[PDB]
Amino acid sequence: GELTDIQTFDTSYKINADTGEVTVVGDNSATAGQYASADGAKVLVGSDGKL
Amino acid sequence: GELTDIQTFDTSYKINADTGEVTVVGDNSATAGQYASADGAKVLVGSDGKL
Repeated sequence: GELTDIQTFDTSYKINADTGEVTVVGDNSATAGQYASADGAKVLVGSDGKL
Repeated sequence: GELTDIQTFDTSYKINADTGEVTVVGDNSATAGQYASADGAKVLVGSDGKL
């Protein structure tokens, strides 16, 4: 019954197995950047949130 | 009028020109905490650029 080519996100369905977003951590500061299409947007951990 | 043979320690006159100070880069803090003997002195950059 498992859809091989169809996955479900935390919200709905999509054909992506994993988002796999990449976050780069600044060495000189505790700030962690966003290494993706957002391209450096600051990442923060929310209440009961992964990132 | 300077001497290369005999140097002076931060608080004393030591012949050993190099001390090999050991600092640890505090992960998630981005602060080079001291490691050698001060053990967490929280090194700051001096006015001449040295640690």
